[PDB]
Amino acid sequence: LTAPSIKSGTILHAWNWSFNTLKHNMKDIHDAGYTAIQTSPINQVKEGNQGDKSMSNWYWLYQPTSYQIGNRYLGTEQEFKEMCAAAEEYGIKVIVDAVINHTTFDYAAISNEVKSIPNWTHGNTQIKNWSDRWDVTQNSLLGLYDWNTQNTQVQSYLKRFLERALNDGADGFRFDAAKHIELPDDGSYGSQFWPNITNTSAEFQYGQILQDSASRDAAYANYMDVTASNYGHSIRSALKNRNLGVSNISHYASDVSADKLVTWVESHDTYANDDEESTWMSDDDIRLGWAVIASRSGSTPLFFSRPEGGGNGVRFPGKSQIGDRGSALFEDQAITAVNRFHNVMAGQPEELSNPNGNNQIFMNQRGSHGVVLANAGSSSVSINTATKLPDGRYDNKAGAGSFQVNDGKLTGTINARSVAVLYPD
Ligand SMILES: OC[C@H]1O[C@H](O[C@H]2[C@H](O)[C@@H](O)[C@@H](O[C@H]3[C@H](O)[C@@H](O)[C@@H](O[C@H]4[C@H](O)[C@@H](O)[C@@H](O[C@H]5[C@H](O)[C@@H](O)[C@H](O)O[C@@H]5CO)O[C@@H]4CO)O[C@@H]3CO)O[C@@H]2CO)[C@H](O)[C@@H](O)[C@@H]1O
Ligand SMILES: [Ca+2]
Ligand SMILES: [Ca+2]
Ligand SMILES: [Ca+2]
Repeated sequence: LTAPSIKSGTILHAWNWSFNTLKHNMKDIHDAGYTAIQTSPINQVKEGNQGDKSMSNWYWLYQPTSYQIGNRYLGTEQEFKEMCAAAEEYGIKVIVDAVINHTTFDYAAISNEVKSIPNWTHGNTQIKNWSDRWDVTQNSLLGLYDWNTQNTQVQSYLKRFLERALNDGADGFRFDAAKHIELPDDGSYGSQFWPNITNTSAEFQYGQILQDSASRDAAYANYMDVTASNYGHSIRSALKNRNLGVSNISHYASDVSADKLVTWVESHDTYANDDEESTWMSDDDIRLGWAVIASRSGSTPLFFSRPEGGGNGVRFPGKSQIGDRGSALFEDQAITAVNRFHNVMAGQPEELSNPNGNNQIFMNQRGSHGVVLANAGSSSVSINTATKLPDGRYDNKAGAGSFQVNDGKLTGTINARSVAVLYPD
């Protein structure tokens, strides 16, 4: 229900949830078995399109104007502080999405607070060659003004913001566009930006480093955890073909070890961006996806709270607005069961397989303690596989059903499009 550390638990991405909504849905998030929560950017941003709350305006939260805490979309610093305290009341940790690689693109909106720092930016010359580290780190991403991360004065300014969040109650960070901030060994233009701003009391901290050739996943891993963006793609592909074949969904598609990895089925971008890369999915595809990644060992899964009514190609249904609580899926019986499972199996090794050679059925056996089954198939299946679980009756915790282990053999009917969580007590 609550792991001994942010790293051993499941993180709920409260995408666009205001500080007050969060505060109010704390008992629920605790009940659902999450150890940490990830908020949207908590700082002062360029509140575009006249500050309108339509979900389609979500992107304005990634265009900072000053690094003061509080904004119209999510709320005020006091509210943030109050929410961190409400979280702590149930042992929940708070993770802050820190957009520290850039500010807004609208130069006139940038605060004096920012403009006062001598030589604070690199400019807004759009990145051209993505295979070039110099271009990727030293130039403008989307025309968003690029902070001059080599400037110790900007480092200090940005770091005091992190410090302030931690002191407000926060416990960790998700470094937005962390791939666009050079490392020490990043050639002639490296810097001590990471060793510096990473040196805080933050329990857990990881960066969004979308994978490619100039992303250096294994290098950033030496400072913070990294995002397995490719793996997420493998998962979505699997769910797409309804083929949960272990050969493909077992390699994290990265050269970083899973204990320095943050995983997901989809991110706020794949869903919310105009590409609609993962919007196609439905709650059912997400349940099976979660079962697959949140049953793994060592990797920290991040659950994405989609807009009330989103899915099936529909991004912004217009049933909620920025600040409103997301869909109820975050606390579904099947999701909750896997979170609990994920927590209790901490430390346990894993072994993946496909019962009876059926690639539509995913089985994850954590030691001789638990078993997670995911049937992506459109029909029900009766299984009969070996098991390290003791003999006895096991009721499906993720939903309805019972399985019987007998003479080291698992048997039962996993319902179509269903997840099954199996373990004692
Ligand atoms: O006015 C400038 C700009 O404003 C808007 O742009 C929006 C984006 O549309 C929103 O997506 C958002 O962007 C955020 C993301 O939400 C945030 O998660 C993160 O994502 C970045 C990555 O960090 C960055 O690396 C890059 O990903 C690349 C990979 O690097 C590359 O390997 C792979 O091949 O391709 C991906 C995608 O190109 O880009 C993503 C975002 O797509 O950081 C960004 C920046 O904060 O917010 C911005 C700004 O509000 C308008 O939509 C846009 O048209 C306009 O140019
Ligand atoms: Ca940069
Ligand atoms: Ca805290
Ligand atoms: Ca659509």
